Parts: sequence; C-alpha cells; structure tokens
Amino acid sequence: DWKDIPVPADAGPNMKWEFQEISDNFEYEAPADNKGSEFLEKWDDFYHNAWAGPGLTEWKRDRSYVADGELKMWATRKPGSDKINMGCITSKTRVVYPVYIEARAKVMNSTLASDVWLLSADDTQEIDILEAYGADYSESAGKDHSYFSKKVHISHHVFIRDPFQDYQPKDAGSWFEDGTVWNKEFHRFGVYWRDPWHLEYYIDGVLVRTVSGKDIIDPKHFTNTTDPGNTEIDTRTGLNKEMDIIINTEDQTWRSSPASGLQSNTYTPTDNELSNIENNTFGVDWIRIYKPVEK
Amino acid sequence: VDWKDIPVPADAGPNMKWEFQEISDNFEYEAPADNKGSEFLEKWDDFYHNAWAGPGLTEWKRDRSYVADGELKMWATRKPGSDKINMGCITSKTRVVYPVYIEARAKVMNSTLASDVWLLSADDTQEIDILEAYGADYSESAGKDHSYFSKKVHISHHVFIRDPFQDYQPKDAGSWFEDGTVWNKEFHRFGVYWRDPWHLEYYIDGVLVRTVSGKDIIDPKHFTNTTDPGNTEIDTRTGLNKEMDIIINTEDQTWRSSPASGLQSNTYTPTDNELSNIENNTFGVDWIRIYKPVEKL
Ligand SMILES: [Mg+2]
Ligand code: NA
Ligand code: NA
Ligand code: NA
Ligand code: NA
Repeated sequence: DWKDIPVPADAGPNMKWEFQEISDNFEYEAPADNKGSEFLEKWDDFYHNAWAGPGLTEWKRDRSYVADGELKMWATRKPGSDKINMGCITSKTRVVYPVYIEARAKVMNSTLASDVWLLSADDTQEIDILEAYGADYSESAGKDHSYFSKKVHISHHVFIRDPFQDYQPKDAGSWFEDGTVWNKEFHRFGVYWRDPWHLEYYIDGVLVRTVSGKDIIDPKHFTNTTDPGNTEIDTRTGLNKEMDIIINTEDQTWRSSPASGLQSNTYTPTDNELSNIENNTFGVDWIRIYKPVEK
Repeated sequence: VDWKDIPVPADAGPNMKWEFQEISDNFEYEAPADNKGSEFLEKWDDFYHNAWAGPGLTEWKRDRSYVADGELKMWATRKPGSDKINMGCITSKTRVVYPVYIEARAKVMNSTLASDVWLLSADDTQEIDILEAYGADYSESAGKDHSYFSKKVHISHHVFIRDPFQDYQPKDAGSWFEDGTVWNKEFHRFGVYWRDPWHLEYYIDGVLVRTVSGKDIIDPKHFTNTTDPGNTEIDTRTGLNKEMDIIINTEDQTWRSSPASGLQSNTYTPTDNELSNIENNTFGVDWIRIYKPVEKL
C-alpha cells in the first residue's frame, strides 16, 4: 500500500513521518472537462496564474483527468497552430520545509518534459522533483534520444522577476543517470526539502543527490530581502517560501527553438509523434507528502 | 589560558571544526577615548550602527569608549545641564551571519544601566541579544535592593516590523538566566551559537543554558514574512536570516527610567551619587571571539 512504503529521508531524533491528507492516490474518477468535487478539493486543473506556458505550450484544463487509479495528462496539437495543448494542475494547499514529497510517476515517451515540481506564489523560488524528457527517439531532430531518455533533471531555481534572472545548479549531478530508461516503468521521485539550505533527492527510495549550503543553493544572492543579486550584501533567504505543488508537461523553448538554430538540436513532437497518444500521456499513480513530527 | 585555546562549547557538527575569525578582538592595544587610532578603527566604529543616539536617557558618545589595559572599556557620565547620560557604544565594521559562534568575556556593570553585547541587522528588523544585564546590587533611584536583576542575564532575540511598529521577543522565564551568580563580581563568558535562522544556543562560561529553536518560538507572529508581514495564514517567514552588526554598549532604557507604572519604586536609573563611582559605571570587555564551522580537510 502507498502508505506502507518507508520514507527514505531521516525525520530526526525522536521524530517520525506524518502522512499529510493533501496527498492523493487518484483512486477516483475525474472527467477531463468536468473534474468533479473529489479532484477539486485538492487540485486546480490549471497553472497558478493565467500563463499558458513556455515555448509551444498552451496549457488546458481539459488536457488533465483522472482514471484507472492515475492522474493522467496528454498532449495534442492546437488546431491551426504550432502550439501544443497540454495538461497542468496545481495544489490548492501549499507546502513548506521541513517536508518530504514523493510522486510515483511514469515519464512520457516524448520530447516534452514530464514534470513534478514546486513553485512559490510570487514565482521567485522553485524546486524540481522530476523534470525528464523520456523519448527513446526524436523525429524533429532525427536522432536517438537516449542521451535524454536515461536522465532525470533534479534541481531548484531562484529568480529575480523585475528584470528576469534565473539561477540553478548546473553541475553534472543535477542530471541523474543509472542506465534506467525512465519511460518504461513507474518510478518514485522524491525530495526532502529539510530547510531553506538543504535538499535531498530520492529515486526509488535511494538517495541520489544532496544539494546543501549557500554556495550551491543561492551563490548569486537572488534571495536577498534587500537588493537581490548583490553579493557584497547578505540578507539571503534561501528556499524559505511556501510553495504550490505543480504537475504538468511542457514544451520548453531551449528544446523547440534551440539557441543554435539547428534542426538537429530541436527536440519537440511532430504531428506523427503526437498521433501516438500513450507516448504523450504522463501518468502519476500517486503523490504523497509527509511532515516530520515529535514522537 | 589563551583566549584562542579555550574550546568552543557549541558543536560544529559531523566532519566540521571551528575556525577562528580575524574580526575577533582581544583589545591588547591602546585606543584613547577621543582619538581611537588605526588598530581600533580597522575593526570597530566607536558609535552605534546609525546616528541615533540611543533610547531613554541615553546619549551615546564616541569619547565614552576606549581601550586600555587589555580591555575594551566604556563608561557613563551625566550630560552637563541635563538628566541624560553620556555613554559608550561601538559597532563592528564587518557583519556576521549564521552559522556562527560569538562569545564575549565581559564584566557586567554594578549599575542600573544595561550592559550589552548584541547583534543587529542593517535594516533594524532582526536582533540577537547575547548579553543584556542590569547588574547593580542596589538602586538608589528606586530606593530598593536590585538583586532581582543583579542575578539575571537576559538572553533573547527580537524580530520587528518597522511600520507600524511591532516587537516580538520570547517572554518565557528561561529568557532570564539565574543561578545565584552576581554577574557584576567577575568577568564571565557570554556566547551564542547562531546556527541557522531558526536555531539559537546560549552559553555562559562554556555551559549550554538555553536553546531557542523552531518557528513557534523564533517568529510565531510571522513578522519575518517576505510578503504580508504579520499574516499567519501565509508562510514566507525568513527567521533570523539577515547578516548583523556586532554592537557593544551600555544603555538607559525607557522601561527603566520612565516605567509604564509611572512609579519611582519601579524607576531604575543612576543618580548622581551612583554615577560618581566610575568603576560601577564602567563596562569592561576583555575579548570577543567569533568562530565559523568549516569542513575538516
Ligand atoms: Mg557570586
Ligand atoms: Na523501499
Ligand atoms: Na493511484
Ligand atoms: Na573594568
Ligand atoms: Na583583552
């Protein structure tokens, strides 16, 4: 049972993990165009503002649904356009450290991103639990896509919005690779957001990455309460803000319009690829959230 | 025993060790009150962290601090033609931030004035009080025995909203440490491990006397929210995250020289007779040492 599975992070001395009721194993029916009350008590079937998404993405309420024990989400071409309509849902309740959040999900066999992530209300702080481009092959680029099919991006962002700036860790360990082709099975992707300066990523119950300390979380001081981006002044906040849980798929600009201009580095679904619906359906069996509490 | 050889009582953690910071000072130079000189001035400004001249009857003065005989020293005198009291205040020229252990060896004044070693953010919203103590045996202004306070060390922290003004600190009984010691008789060590924005440990003479940990005690009212301060339904609290100036001073505080009650029996501030004893109104700090935890190589 999903609640029998141990949480792999360490709750602390004389602490245990307490299941949060905002968790969801999607064992109800929620038709795409009429979600119903069970879905809507925990989830909104859009992004947390009216932005319809990055690159060719045009998020739609009716591109998410739940059936057969899973949250499901699929992609179709927007008629008369290059855009792709796609699913996006957001939690109605926010989460904050310390918290362990884990999704059992099956990365799409698609060049589109399959995402489970966290985002603060003011869009300045982000934790990416799963961001993965799972296709075996890409017709757009005309190449084997196993460079990406075997990788899971595990990361976090801090932003300045006024003029837009974006930081994330870029070291090699931010892309986890086993030999596992992620699209073949459901896997568990989790994060222990322990405090503003410490993140631990777990895949299938195993610690795969620790992101700890100021130098890697916010070296450019984008989280300064006073004068963001100024490293002479330290009023850094770290990842402190409560966050919405977001599950979506995305066409991202660096993929559909790559900086190089080359078709060979352009990874986005052709119409032929979109005609296979299962390949472009992201499935989440469950998402569970625990908080550490005193024994 | 050497100030740098004394073990730091806070635990650096697994695979960590304590690294002495050069902004520490054992005050083994001369710095005349009215002309401090270059050794003092590389580490310290001989005033508060802005131009504000202090609370209550306080009127801070550059020339009421000095260093001599191995000590930072600071004294109080009545302002000519006034009830106000001229007194010392210095602040560090470099700021500190968690994780950090900061400890002063200091002798609390035998005076109703506050003897203070504390930390304060540049924007005045966040404050950590390592030592705040009112050390007099007796108060001639109140006409009573002052041992209620002479045996207490206030160890605390504040978070503020500037507009409109709101002040939160922990008010439980443990925020005033008392073991029978009369703090004004000897130099003692007063330290804080500011470990992270939600965790403080207070050490006196190398012993853990108090731990202030968690959101419910550090900022239960959400004064450190980044958006909508004071709104407890929204959680963007930062805790004690902001880098801070080190401040060492004495103070006449308003709650003492003009108490809420309006009563002379609750009024604790020096008379002219008491100020005439210079030693009683001289705060001495032998040293202040600052360590940061670093990974062992
Ligand atoms: Mg004694
Ligand atoms: Na397991
Ligand atoms: Na399920
Ligand atoms: Na002295
Ligand atoms: Na000294």
